[PDB]
Amino acid sequence: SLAPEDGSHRPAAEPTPPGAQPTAPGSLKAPDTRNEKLNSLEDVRKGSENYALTTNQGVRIADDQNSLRAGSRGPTLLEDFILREKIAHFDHERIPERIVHARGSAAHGYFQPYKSLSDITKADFLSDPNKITPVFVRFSTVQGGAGSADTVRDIRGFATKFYTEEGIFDLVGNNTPIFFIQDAHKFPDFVHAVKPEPHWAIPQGQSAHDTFWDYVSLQPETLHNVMWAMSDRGIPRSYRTMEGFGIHTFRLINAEGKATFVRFHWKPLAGKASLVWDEAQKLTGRDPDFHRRELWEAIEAGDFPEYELGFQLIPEEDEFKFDFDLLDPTKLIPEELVPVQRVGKMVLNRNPDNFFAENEQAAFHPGHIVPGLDFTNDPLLQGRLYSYTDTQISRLGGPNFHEIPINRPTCPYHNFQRDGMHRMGIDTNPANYEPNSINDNWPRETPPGPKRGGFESYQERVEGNKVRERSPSFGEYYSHPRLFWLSQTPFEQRHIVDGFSFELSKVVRPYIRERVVDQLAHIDLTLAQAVAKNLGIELTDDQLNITPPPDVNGLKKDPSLSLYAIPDGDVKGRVVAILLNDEVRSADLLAILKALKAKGVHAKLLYSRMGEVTADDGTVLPIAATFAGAPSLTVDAVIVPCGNIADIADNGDANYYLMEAYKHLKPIALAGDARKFKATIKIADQGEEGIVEADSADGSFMDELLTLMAAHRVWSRIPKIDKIPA
Amino acid sequence: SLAPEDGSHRPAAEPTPPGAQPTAPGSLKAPDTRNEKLNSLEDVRKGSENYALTTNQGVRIADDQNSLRAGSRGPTLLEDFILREKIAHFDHERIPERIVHARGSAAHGYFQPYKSLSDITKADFLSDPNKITPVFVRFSTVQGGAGSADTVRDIRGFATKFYTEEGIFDLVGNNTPIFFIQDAHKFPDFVHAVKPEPHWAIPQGQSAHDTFWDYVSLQPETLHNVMWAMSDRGIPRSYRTMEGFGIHTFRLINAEGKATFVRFHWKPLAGKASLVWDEAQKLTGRDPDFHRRELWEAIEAGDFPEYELGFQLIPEEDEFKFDFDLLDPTKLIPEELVPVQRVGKMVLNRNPDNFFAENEQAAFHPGHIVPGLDFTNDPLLQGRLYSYTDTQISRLGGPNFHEIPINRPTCPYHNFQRDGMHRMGIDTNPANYEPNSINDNWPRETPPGPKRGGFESYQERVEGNKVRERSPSFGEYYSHPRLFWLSQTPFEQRHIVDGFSFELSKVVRPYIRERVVDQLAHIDLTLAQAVAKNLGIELTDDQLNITPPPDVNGLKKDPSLSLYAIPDGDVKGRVVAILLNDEVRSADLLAILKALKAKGVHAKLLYSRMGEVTADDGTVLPIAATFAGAPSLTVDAVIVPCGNIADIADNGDANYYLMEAYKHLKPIALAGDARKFKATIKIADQGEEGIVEADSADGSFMDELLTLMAAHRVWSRIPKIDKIPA
Ligand code: HEM
Ligand code: HEM
Repeated sequence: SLAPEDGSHRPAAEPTPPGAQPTAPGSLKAPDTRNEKLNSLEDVRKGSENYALTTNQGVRIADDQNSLRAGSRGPTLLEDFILREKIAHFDHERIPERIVHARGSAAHGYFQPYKSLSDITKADFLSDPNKITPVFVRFSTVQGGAGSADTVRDIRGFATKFYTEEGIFDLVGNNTPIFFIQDAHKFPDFVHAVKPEPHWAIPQGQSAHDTFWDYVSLQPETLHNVMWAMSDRGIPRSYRTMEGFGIHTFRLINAEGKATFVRFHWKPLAGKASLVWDEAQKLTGRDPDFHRRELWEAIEAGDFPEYELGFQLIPEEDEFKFDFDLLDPTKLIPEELVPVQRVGKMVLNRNPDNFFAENEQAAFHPGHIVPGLDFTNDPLLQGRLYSYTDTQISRLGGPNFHEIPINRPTCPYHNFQRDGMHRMGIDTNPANYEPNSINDNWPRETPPGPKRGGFESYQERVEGNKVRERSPSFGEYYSHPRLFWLSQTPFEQRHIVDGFSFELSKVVRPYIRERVVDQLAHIDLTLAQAVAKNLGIELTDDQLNITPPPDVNGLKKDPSLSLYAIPDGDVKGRVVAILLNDEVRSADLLAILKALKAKGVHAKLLYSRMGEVTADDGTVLPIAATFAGAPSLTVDAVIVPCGNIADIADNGDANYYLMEAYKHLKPIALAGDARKFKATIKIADQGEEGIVEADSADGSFMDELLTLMAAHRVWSRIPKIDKIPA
Repeated sequence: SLAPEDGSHRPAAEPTPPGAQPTAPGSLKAPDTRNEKLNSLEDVRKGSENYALTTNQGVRIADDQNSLRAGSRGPTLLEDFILREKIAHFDHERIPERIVHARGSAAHGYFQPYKSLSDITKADFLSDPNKITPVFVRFSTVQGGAGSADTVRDIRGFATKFYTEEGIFDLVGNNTPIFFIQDAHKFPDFVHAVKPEPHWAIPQGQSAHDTFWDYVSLQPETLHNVMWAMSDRGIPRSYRTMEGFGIHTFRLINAEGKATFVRFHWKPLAGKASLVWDEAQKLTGRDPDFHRRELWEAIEAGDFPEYELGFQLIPEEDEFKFDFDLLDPTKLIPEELVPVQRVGKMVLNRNPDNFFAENEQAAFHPGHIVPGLDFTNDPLLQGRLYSYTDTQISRLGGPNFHEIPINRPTCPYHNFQRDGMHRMGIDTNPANYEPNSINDNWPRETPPGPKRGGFESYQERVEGNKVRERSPSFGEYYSHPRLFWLSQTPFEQRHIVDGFSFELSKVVRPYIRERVVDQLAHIDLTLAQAVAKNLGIELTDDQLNITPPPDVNGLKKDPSLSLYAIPDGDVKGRVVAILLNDEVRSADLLAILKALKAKGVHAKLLYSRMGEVTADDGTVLPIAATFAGAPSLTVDAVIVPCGNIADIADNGDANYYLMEAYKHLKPIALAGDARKFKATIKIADQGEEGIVEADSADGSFMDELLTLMAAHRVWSRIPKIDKIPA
């Protein structure tokens, strides 16, 4: 026995707040959390306690510390079959990462609709409010490798596998409502442009390099999703606090055969929230696993990620009623024109057991639809349908990837396909072809119908010649970027200007910067001028005279495009740092922890060393991390309770911790003699909105802090932060 | 006509300093730098200019912007074989990364010995000072993925493929002289323990987590290489400023058949230099590609990485004359006991053309030796011999990986091996077996001999029973950790204590931290007390009374084990940030820039925006980056010239630039009114060692700065920095 006698090696199998217990595989942390898919994986879960160590052939091993050798200082012998199996398996551990979205984090959960949608769709998972569909969801960045950092500036993926009773449906979306390009033929060009450059394989996780901006300057259709990327949408706080979108128009098909166009939305019930760029960039260094960690720890705490599925629905007869093409995936459908109808709720409530087996090997593909859905001719969706099956057979080693446990349907699947590498299913059917008489033609085709029917495509009319040509209706590139720009708050605009300015400053060939600023002048002259000033570029008179693009169907703005213009804050699952001293005022700590607990906000107790400190009343406080070990970047607000403030008053790291949190617009709360830290961040005696201060930490102090936290950041401080050296 | 008319898109094909021109493929940047391997790759180099765009079957493409569809808003057709080939290739771009050392950066170069070594080895590449051997070198970290960050705390790999006239020799070493474990059977255990933990796949690029320190606390053989990783050896400034080691004792065999034991070394001719931890961790966020970038741009500037190969040589009769076993890879051979004899010089002077083709697909394996070398029974080396071929056939898709152009020998290769995936060579031999008469038995075996002979193993005597048993001679774990600790300067010892303290602070189970501190108490009580103090742990009286381990062969230190105890600084290829203002004193800038140029030190001119500023006298100064764009993390020293200081005096980024550089112990030089920045970093009016200050940048100001730069960092400043909020 190498475990400690006290049992402290094993985390409690109950919900616990971040940092309170070591994290664990999902089935051991939350063994009572079940759904049909989770249960179905029991055939392949493998335990360990009380079992002997063996080879993969079942032979017990006596000595797992040594190779077999001729004498104990002799050569290793070829007959050591136990060493060679162990080292061969290790030698073959890695598989290819995904070509894009290689970096991602996943969890299990469940979905149910609010009401039956049978009037618009015959899909079975949308038919009954009390029929629950398991899901597995992977969130991702796009450009970086599987070992890249989480809080980069990038688009994020949001892929949901729904294990329905009529097949797997994969809704493979991103966190912005449009993509960069119009036709899948260009996907390798765009991805190669954004990815590390091919001579030296730099930069990882960043679009701030010449080839990406070269492509953008030469392909104005990219500008819309570039605007989203350069805004704070490119730097979410958490995968719990971003939107999701399917991007393409799809179809819903009901039992009477009617097609309705649909775009898919996920609304985060925790609200929309993003980092600021200096925080995000520094956090890729202090904790490159911040989003993976925060997601796993939110589910271990019971702060399950919840999202509302929503549909924008457009009747068939209204296909051409907008000033943009519904099938153009560089155009969004403004919610002021077509509202999102609430459809159902998805809750992620258990982490996987083994990241490689369940997350790395999962395969999501947007051609996996079910009866009641269909595609459209969007030319980027069309080409996606070829790529996901093709790449998943390369990455997962052959055509039986649907038999890898995470990807298996929970509903029946039977057909005449056979063989392939690592075939697990042993078919007993005498026939491997149809039509057959020798098995009375089973398994059999099923006619389409209202429920449980075979799939039939909606009989869309196709009229045209065989052409490689872009629809002229797709040839407008600046109106949607402008609508997005005008819908942002002033601080969000400033952050967009700063994102383009920072990125193009890293473009070494100056003419590319100039060409991008010329594109920006076709969107908005105020944006283009503000970027140009930061680049040392002066717009020409012709640039100053470019006519702005038209409004989008009369809209001058749509506030649903902003992260912050409409309040939607939720503090449950956020975290505060509490900076301890060696004689903390216990009464402050009581009041602080009670008010945080009432709102579901977690706390991390920090100090200048690890171990414990004792409060004024004898209470022994364990320290979660040092001020340098868990920087302000990792929390949403900072509280300094009273005590022996002289202990930490001259500590550089405690002072910096407040300066960094202040620069990054976080609420700060100072009780009693902790108000002496007002001098590090230059707060006048009268106080400042976003700094909470009082003689002690009481009801009123904590309510004011929590109100600031519900607004996420203190935007009004922005003019005060350029002078702080942090 | 998408290129600019001024031709500024294309970098000059001449050596240029970092940042001055976009980087490019080696054969375009330095077409006239040649060696036999680089010439032999011409058969597969593919150009582009003036050629038509084609499918891989040579069919010209007319429209690479669109898929083929029935109507320009219609569905994509299956007959579009141009789209399908392009998206199929994209879908299968990735291959598995290396199981370990997945993150690496490589270059081409050449090796020449200083004199013939025919007395001690018949290896042909060491036989003649005029014999030049091409090399390809890959430097790497160990734990993180290919998309992880460069300036992590980790061991570094240093692998050299020598393309000799008698076969490929791969010298596959690391940047510390020992490894963590003694027997290859344990390598999957140790690697699994340091790699991201299996439930959640965190943390990337870090050993600061519970499973690593759990394994270390239960396997004290790891403590010697852990000491090296916790020292600043774990965070090199550049691959140019670290040492290399083969680790194992190997053999040299001369023409008379005499075996000499050898351990291999590489000495960096640029000196040894490392970062400090807060700088390295931050730099993983601000530039995760910093080491890859620095190596590439050193080569493009002519600052070619140079290393001296050196041998520690032990006669066969002296195998048992040390307190440690020569075959134990957790033990070093102190240079005070066995000096390194200089053997030759390697210069890396050309970057690859295509990172994937040449770096990602390169395969190095320490079983690739040539006649004149041999192995020993080191039980870690013996198990490596199985792993490398096994893993490379999985990673590179089959057993013909030696036909991938970068891995091909430059000498002849002919045998009776056939077929396999991806077979390039078309064999015309009538026979595919020997002995044969049908091809007169060619190709033929060759007897061993002094030159151009066949390989024969040295006939070492083996005697013992078949056992899975560790040699008792390997059962000593604390003397070499202690020798290392006692050989470090006081500031190096502080940084070791801070490394263990930071890492064990991130171990969530406190009993593991206690167990590690108990192991430190077996190495050195001062080390163990200082780490325990930072963890809030008190040593027991039993721990206070553990007797230290013995000295190693009478040594109580060996200064060659320190980075800094013996000055070896070289400033060429280093870089200085120059913080501009909008009216710089041009005389200061003339003096600063030409002084740096004379010593081969590069400069980056920084400001608060991109573009230009104008000096007092009209000189137009182009700006390389903003203060936030190119943080002090990325430079070795900071110079602030006189001029209009009020322009930048209240710029929080300019101030913080100097605070970060000051905290990280970098030299800082302030001319004229730039001395007003003394107050930002709290420098006495009377000044302090490490801050250069004068009325102007003339006289001795640049010599004083350059002297500071040759000592790397200002260690005496360490007690001054805990107080600084930065
Ligand atoms: C609306 C535009 C797109 C969206 C929203 C989208 C979204 C995503 C997401 C979220 C993933 C990762 C799924 C996971 O977590 O495993 C992914 C993977 C992938 N995507 Fe797409 N993507 C789009 C366009 C395309 C296009 C145009 C192509 C190629 C024609 C493509 C090819 C791929 C490939 C090859 C993978 C890797 C899939 C795997 O290995 O399993 N994507 N995409
Ligand atoms: C002295 C101890 C060792 C040193 C110095 C060492 C050094 C290295 C280096 C430098 C690389 C990267 C080569 C490159 O740049 O591609 C590498 C890769 C590798 N090492 Fe070792 N290694 C050690 C021990 C081991 C052991 C004990 C095993 C297994 C028994 C092992 C298995 C591997 C594997 C599987 C790879 C990836 C090779 C590839 O995919 O091409 N290593 N090692």
